[PDB]
Amino acid sequence: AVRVAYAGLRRKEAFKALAEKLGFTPLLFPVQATEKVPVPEYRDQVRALAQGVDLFLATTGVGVRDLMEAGKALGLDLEGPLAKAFRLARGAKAARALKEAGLPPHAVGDGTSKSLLPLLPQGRGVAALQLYGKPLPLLENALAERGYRVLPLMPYRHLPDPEGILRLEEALLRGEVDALAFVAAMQVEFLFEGAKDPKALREALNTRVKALAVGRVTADALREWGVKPFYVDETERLGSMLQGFKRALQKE
Repeated sequence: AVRVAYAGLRRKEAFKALAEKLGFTPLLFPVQATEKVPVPEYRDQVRALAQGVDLFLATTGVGVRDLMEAGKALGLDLEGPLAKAFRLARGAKAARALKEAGLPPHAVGDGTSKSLLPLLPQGRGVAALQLYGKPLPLLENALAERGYRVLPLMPYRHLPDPEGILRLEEALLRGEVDALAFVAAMQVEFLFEGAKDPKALREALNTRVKALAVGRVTADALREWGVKPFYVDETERLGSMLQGFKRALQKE
């Protein structure tokens, strides 16, 4: 049976069930560690937001939801100041969470920091930036250039799982795995940044292990590291990505 590894974390259980039903041997090799940040750890930043900001930049849907809950837990009104700020969403997920919160974004990117550059206004003051654990220097440096002071708001953190990355690297180089699926660009970055031998990892994912990407942003992450994904899903259901891959595999 074709061996398909999964680099995701939150849906590993559904991946396994689906892969098994489709005749694949599933292997779960998460590359990230994620945790909710305790509200008091960043109460200082929420309180600043509550003082009012000129711009609010959301990167994820979960981030927007966690932030509004942090406001309720601290007894702070965030809806008022957020309503007056110019609001930007990096992608569709952050945009929908803002819309659900009754604070629809004024502009939305395509899921990447680069798409937000032409949407960042020249202005002045304070720009609250909702993050999720990984640095976003292109965006953070752009906001400074546009003249804003950045107010970081990190409701939860996604971090690499160093041991998990080294275990997945070993598996890939062992010739154990036929394909590896990534569901987020950060998982591609986590693997390549954490690999002991990234060059040998690129060769592996280009010559013997087929890289599968769920979403164009995850696909472009692989391309940025010199790997052309074998299959790129654009629906975001795993059952669809797996079958799409099944078909493409045979079509060789």
